[PDB]
Amino acid sequence: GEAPNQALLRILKETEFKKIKVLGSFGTVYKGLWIPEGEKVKIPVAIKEATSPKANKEILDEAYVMASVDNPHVCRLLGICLTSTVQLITQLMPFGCLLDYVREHKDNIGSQYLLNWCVQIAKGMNYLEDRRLVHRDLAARNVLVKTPQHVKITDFGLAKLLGAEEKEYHAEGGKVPIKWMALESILHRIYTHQSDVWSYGVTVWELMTFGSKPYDGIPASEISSILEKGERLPQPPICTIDVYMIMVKCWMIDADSRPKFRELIIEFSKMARDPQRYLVIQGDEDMDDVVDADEYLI
Amino acid sequence: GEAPNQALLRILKETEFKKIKVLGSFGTVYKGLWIPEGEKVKIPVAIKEATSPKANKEILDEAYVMASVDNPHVCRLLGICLTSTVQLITQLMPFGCLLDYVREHKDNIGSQYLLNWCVQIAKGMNYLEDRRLVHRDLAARNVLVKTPQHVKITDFGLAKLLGAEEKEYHAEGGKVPIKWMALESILHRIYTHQSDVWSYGVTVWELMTFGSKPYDGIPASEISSILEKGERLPQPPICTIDVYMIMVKCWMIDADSRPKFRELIIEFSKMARDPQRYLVIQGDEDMDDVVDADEYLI
Ligand SMILES: Nc1ncnc2c1ncn2[C@@H]1O[C@H](COP(=O)(O)OP(=O)(O)NP(=O)(O)O)[C@@H](O)[C@H]1O
Ligand SMILES: Nc1ncnc2c1ncn2[C@@H]1O[C@H](COP(=O)(O)OP(=O)(O)NP(=O)(O)O)[C@@H](O)[C@H]1O
Repeated sequence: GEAPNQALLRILKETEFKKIKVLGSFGTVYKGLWIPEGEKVKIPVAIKEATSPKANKEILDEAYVMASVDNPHVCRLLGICLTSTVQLITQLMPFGCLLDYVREHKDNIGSQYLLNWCVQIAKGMNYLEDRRLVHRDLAARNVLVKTPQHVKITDFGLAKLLGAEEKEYHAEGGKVPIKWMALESILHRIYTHQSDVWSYGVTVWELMTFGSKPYDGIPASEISSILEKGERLPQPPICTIDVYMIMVKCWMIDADSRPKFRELIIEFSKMARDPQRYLVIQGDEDMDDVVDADEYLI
Repeated sequence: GEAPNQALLRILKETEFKKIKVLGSFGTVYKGLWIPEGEKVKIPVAIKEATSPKANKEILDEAYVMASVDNPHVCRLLGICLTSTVQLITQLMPFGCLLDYVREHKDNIGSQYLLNWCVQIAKGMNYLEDRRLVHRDLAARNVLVKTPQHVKITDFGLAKLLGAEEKEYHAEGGKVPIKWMALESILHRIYTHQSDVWSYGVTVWELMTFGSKPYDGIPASEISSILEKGERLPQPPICTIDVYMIMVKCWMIDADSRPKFRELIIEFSKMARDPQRYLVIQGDEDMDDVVDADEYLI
């Protein structure tokens, strides 16, 4: 069939960590510290906390996905705590979602950064493709910032692990973010790693325009029509044709004609060696026991 | 028994790469470029080239090991070329072995670096332990420098993959580097991940003393005696007792009493957040298509 998922799901004791402040508000997210008992470490973590049998089902499914992945560019799940309300414990990503971050720092974001992020995101997604996993919701809002030099992919709430020989995923009805979806996805609810590539393309466009909304002001209703007309998102001001060309390819109607994440890594990597050649931006240039989750291993 | 090693051994065509200059001279090592055909990439690589049926056996065994590992802190094997003489193609590590590198740059090596290297090396070794692999030859001469901020473990010429339930490796006779070996290894040719920890300890000492030779001038003959006497390598000048304490533990006679690599990561990681507190050092502060192997994936 396929390989045995021997990932480990760690169950955390509530006494083991303390919420410190609120981060957001669905359920409710906190920043806090996890202190495994008897190890002298403190780990900055994000804690996500009515009780719907359906809602629990979803969060548990997400936990399942996150627990099955391990990559420097994908969010790491530390554990779950099974209190009346289930809590997801993940690594704390200090600078929040990348979409809010390019918006809030446009005047300090250089080409070196933009290209590095495009590279890391492709590495993340290429890893996911290796693990035969399709994200289905890749977008700037779904990439968190550990540091300005290190981003990771998140929000596995829609991800699907393709079965043994299943190569497309056929969803059957849902509330999906249409502006980041491939055309096959919109017309036939078919999802693929290549479908992901399309969203990667739109994601890159969000970064290149410092946070602009795709098809701003265009009802999702018609988005589908537009794409068939042969239309696409416009070339961002800072983008040399080289970069834009890559986006446009991520948006070919023939999915097999789009590039592979492993190719996206090489291309954006090359451009990252000489940033200024590919992106033209104005003026380019107690806690003694705190340990980052990236250094805390089982 | 255990999991199926589905790693991929890539066989490279000789036409596909060119040696550019000599790096060292056993057989002979070169720096060159690998250009997969039809991909527009050029990859800086190291090429290692009488023909002894025994010698081939060894290099092939090494290739086997290197092809089975994948970690940011372990050397990556790109492929082998089966010409009259077998050639190993690995990623080019520009700054050479770390032992030569701390020697050649003592006056520019700060605590931030030393501690980061101790961290990366522990991550490498912890990864190897996860892969049930025992290195048996960890030492500063066996760590290469990709950049001053990124080192990787190498030389798998002695490594052993422990069998299904085999937990010690019992070698049967060899030319082994005694000054980096655990006491059980010297007296009983027994090797363990914990045995590796001992060598990690000596390795760290080499870094902390900027390249000094362990037990300088003491015949390997007696090394064994000394250790039983309760003696060990001396505390390096720059080492706060905190750091030295860690080395000393890597050298406990009871192997299970030594720390685990995953613990070594946490400890040196913590110290890396405030370097100056743990190490006291004087004055602490064409090729358009070139792609680093770390960005070239299958
Ligand atoms: N690990 C984390 N570290 C720091 N911030 C996080 C982390 N996880 C989530 N956040 C932020 O917490 C807030 C809510 O996150 P999330 O659970 O994705 O809800 P959302 O995407 O903002 N809205 P919704 O999709 O309706 O639940 C957002 O600011 C997230 O970016
Ligand atoms: N991938 C590499 N990149 C750069 N330098 C390398 C690489 N691999 C090996 N070298 C260097 O090439 C020279 C020989 O390497 P190696 O094959 O380990 O022989 P050695 O350890 O120096 N001597 P020996 O153990 O007797 O073969 C040394 O300077 C190595 O550090």
